[PDB]
Amino acid sequence: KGEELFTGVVPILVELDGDVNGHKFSVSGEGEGDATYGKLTLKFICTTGKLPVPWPTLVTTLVQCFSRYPDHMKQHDFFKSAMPEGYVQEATISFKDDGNYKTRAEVKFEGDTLVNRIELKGIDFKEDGNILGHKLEYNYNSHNVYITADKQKNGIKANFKIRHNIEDGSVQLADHYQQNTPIGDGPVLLPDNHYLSTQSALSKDPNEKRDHMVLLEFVTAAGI
Ligand SMILES: [Mg+2]
Repeated sequence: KGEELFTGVVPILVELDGDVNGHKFSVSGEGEGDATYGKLTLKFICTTGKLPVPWPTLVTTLVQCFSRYPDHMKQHDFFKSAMPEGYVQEATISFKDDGNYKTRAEVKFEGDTLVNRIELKGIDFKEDGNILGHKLEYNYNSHNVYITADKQKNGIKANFKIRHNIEDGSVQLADHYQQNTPIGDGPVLLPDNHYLSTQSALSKDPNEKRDHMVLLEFVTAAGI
């Protein structure tokens, strides 16, 4: 039944409150998703001033229900199956040789809009490390998100490594460990092992003076 809510274009709202090494900030995002094509278009704004971390470090925190699941994999789409009541998504993002983010989000429908509400806490970042030193390029590599079922929580786990390009040609690794659990009492789809193939393009709105990020993303399920 939840997949029925995604056959057309769906408006998206994202609201994040963050604290990284005591630097407090908020981000508001608006856009739309079209799961038929695994396509997301979003604009995020830092509503509190300057973002204290690089925008690319927030991309995985800032709605995998818009993935394109091929018809032959439709029985493996947990994310849509949990809608409209939604799911809780928790992650730990470990930056190699640096600090970590812990996030908690609720993703659910509010009327006909898909909403992602997030709290992010970052600790033990190095002041002149790649994150607080803002040494990351404004770009995003393509990645696979590996999904496995968590039968005991009636949900799923996801594991992946993000490779963030550093301005000097090196790479900043970020290990991601995520868990999702449904909010409602109805049944959800528990998938076989598979992955999400993601591609993301970051840009700016040339008329915008606030600190912001324009994102175009494609997400396709595969491996089955
Ligand atoms: Mg390079």
